Amino acid sequence: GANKTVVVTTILESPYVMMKKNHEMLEGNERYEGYCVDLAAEIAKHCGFKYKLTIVGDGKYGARDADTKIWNGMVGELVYGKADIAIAPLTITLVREEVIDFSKPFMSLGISIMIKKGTPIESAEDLSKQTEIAYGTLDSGSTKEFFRRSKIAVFDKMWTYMRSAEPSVFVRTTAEGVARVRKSKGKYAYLLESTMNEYIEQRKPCDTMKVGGNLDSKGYGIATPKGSSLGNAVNLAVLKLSEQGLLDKLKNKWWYDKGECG
Amino acid sequence: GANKTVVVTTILESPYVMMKKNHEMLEGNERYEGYCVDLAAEIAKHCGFKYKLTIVGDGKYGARDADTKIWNGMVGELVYGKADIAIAPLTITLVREEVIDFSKPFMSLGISIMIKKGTPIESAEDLSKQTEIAYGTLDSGSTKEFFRRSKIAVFDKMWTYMRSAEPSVFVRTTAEGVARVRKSKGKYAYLLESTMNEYIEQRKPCDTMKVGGNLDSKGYGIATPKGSSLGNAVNLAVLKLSEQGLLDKLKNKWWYDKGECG
Ligand SMILES: Cc1cc2c(cc1S(=O)(=O)N1CCN(C)CC1)S(=O)(=O)N[C@@H](C1CCCC1)C2
Ligand SMILES: Cc1cc2c(cc1S(=O)(=O)N1CCN(C)CC1)S(=O)(=O)N[C@@H](C1CCCC1)C2
Ligand SMILES: N[C@@H](CCC(=O)O)C(=O)O
Ligand SMILES: N[C@@H](CCC(=O)O)C(=O)O
Repeated sequence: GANKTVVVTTILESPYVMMKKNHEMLEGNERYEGYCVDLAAEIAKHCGFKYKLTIVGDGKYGARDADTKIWNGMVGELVYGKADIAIAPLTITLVREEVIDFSKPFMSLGISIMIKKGTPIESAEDLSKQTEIAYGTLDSGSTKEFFRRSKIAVFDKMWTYMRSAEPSVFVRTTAEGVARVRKSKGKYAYLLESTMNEYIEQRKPCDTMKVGGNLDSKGYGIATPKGSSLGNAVNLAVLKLSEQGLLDKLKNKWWYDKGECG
Repeated sequence: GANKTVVVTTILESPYVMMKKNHEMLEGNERYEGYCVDLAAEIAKHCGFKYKLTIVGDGKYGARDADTKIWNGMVGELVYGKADIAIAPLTITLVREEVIDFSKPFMSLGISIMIKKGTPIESAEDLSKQTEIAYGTLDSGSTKEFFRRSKIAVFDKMWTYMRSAEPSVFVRTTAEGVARVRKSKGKYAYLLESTMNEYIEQRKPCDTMKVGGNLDSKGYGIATPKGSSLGNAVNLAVLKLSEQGLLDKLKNKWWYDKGECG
């Protein structure tokens, strides 16, 4: 059958996909910039398809409801046929692999801690052993699910606190979490992926930092629906771009070449 | 059809697979220890198969001859039907993906520099700009192929020197390379994967070290022949073990918990 424009789901998450300053006078894919916008263009070229970037309707990564088994976020879009591919900082997880396919990873990450500078916290164990400083994670993402299922005493203890914390310690978007750290006088710390932590650490006002080692070792993959023709070509594209140096170049472009903190 | 014992190809490469001290009085899989021996046991359990570890006959990772298109090493064993799966520090590369399947990566690495302590070399550029200190790579592996195809001025310059260097700067095994660094009075440096470099840095006599940043960002994958039933189960096994913490535990076990250099 004839080639058709591929519907790409992605998420507004800096510096992966961001609105261009002048987006109001732009159309289509041209409205957007970032690592994943650059990566989509390269994947598309190698795979030989035309594509339309579409921001995920519900603004979520993807979680399955325990009772209903319904998926939301970008994972849901793939599962229910509203997108052909997800090119986003979407973490490869076993439960997600039940319902979608992931490419080999194009970027590594692990769960990490973001503090406001000066906060007397160096580690997850530190957080777990006190109550003065609140802490949380993003809703409907892999970090929250990590804590929910972890067996580890410290993380299990963190999860027991976070799940019942009031007011809620969970946030709707990464930017909300970062804003919360910045304005809570060191009484909130944020659990988020090292990639996003390390990005924000080099953004003005330069008042946050990453502390501790990463809690785990994971990757982002390009996701396609089960049985999609596209998966094979996508996986070869990722390997090619890795070997060409493109993944390294794009990481440096969007994290460090553009860093605002000296 | 009935389950059959799975023939696993692997390679004697420390600390992935090593002979046990008392191997002469042991049989079968019990002759061996290391990261990949531990990983094979876990993969097998999750995938529900019985297996036989078999050291690759020609002692090589895998390279394709330019003229004949024949494959050697573990890749060859999979290609020609002499093994069902490779569980080894086998690097995921696009050319290898032509003829075998790789799982998602279970360990990260990049090409790095090993020096004898005291050698006035901090980087690949350093090596490229002088002739007093010789340098090389392992034959029939991904590091040599990296230099052979690289476009980068420094690496292209390194490749031009290495390919014509006399006496040969290439080595038959990693241990030969390490031994060569140790006994060449700082006049040989060795290009090898960060994983193996970082292992040897914590081995007596503690006379080597890693210098510079990694030249690339790659991973090891479990490899199966094209069309193997096993690939799907293997990929889910890797994701499960990642999420359980097993990959982190085994890395720490074989690299750092056992370090000999304080
Ligand atoms: C540039 C890059 C390439 C690859 C990865 C991560 C990265 S990284 O952006 O996470 N990179 C930045 C520089 N170093 C910190 C290494 C990690 S990855 O480990 O997830 N996957 C690799 C290979 C792609 C096929 C599987 C392994 C490419
Ligand atoms: C423990 C570990 C787990 C995984 C990787 C690497 C590693 S690591 O041994 O290379 N690890 C050691 C500790 N840190 C240095 C992070 C890297 S990986 O990036 O190659 N692959 C991940 C996920 C497995 C599915 C794809 C991503 C698991
Ligand atoms: N990368 C995560 C979202 C961020 C997070 O959970 O910290 C995901 O795919 O769910
Ligand atoms: N891991 C490499 C071997 C070691 C090297 O080339 O440095 C491979 O699969 O070829």
